[PDB]
Amino acid sequence: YFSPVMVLENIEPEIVYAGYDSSKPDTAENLLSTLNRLAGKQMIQVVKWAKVLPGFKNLPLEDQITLIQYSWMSLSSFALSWRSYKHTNSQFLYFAPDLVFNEEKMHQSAMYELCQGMHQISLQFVRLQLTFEEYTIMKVLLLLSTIPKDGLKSQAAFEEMRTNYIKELRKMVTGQSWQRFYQLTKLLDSMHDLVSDLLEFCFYTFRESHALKVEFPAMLVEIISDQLPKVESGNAKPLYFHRK
Ligand SMILES: COC(=O)[C@@H]1CC2=CC(=O)CC[C@]2(C)[C@@]23O[C@@H]2C[C@@]2(C)[C@@H](CC[C@@]24CCC(=O)O4)[C@H]13
Repeated sequence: YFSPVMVLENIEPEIVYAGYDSSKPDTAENLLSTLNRLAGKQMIQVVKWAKVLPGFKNLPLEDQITLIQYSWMSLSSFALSWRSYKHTNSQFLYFAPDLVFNEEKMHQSAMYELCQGMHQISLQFVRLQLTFEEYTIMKVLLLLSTIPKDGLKSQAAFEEMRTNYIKELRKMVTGQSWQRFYQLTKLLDSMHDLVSDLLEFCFYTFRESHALKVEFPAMLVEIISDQLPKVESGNAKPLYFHRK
């Protein structure tokens, strides 16, 4: 099918600034609009990364779009946990160098509980001493973790790619290694529940954005308008390593 982990380490997207205006009041609307703007900028980086991801090009365009749209909150939250771990030892939420959340910002954002939920994942990175090589493979697995309930256009092509990256994770964890592999698959599975709550809040603010004064960039409007009716109608199928 394929040293893909070496390629993953090298294609990691660069630093994305939030463009946070600290001279503006820290209302929920101002913080959430900055977070949405940062998400749009990161989503362009996700598309550029995916294009050069080994095996991703073999999937038809429709499937590439489906995977990117279904997984955007997963990839985004996992990278946030990584940045938080690497740059603050998971003491804060490192959204961007110019936007680091402390307790004050967690409360002001009107997402305190969702923020604490995120902080728990970054705290697991500390507990496990997650490595950069493990992180990069796991991020690919999150891109491939949610599919249509009736499957993709080229389901066989997708399963081959996913299976091959799971094999890369197993080779990477290796004096006993099975223990580590299951610790990593348990972490990946726990992302689906967190992502459900994050999407619930995102969908809510999207449905009445002006009413709440929350701004969405064009990129997020497009993704969310497509994703929201699919997720809410049960057309999304989260893939679990270990059925709950
Ligand atoms: C703790 O929340 C988050 O951090 C997640 C993950 C994430 C990490 C990043 O590093 C980029 C930003 C995103 C995508 C995100 O902050 C934006 C704003 C999102 C889309 C939010 C879930 C709900 C919200 C709030 C307001 C809205 O409309 O939806 C995301």
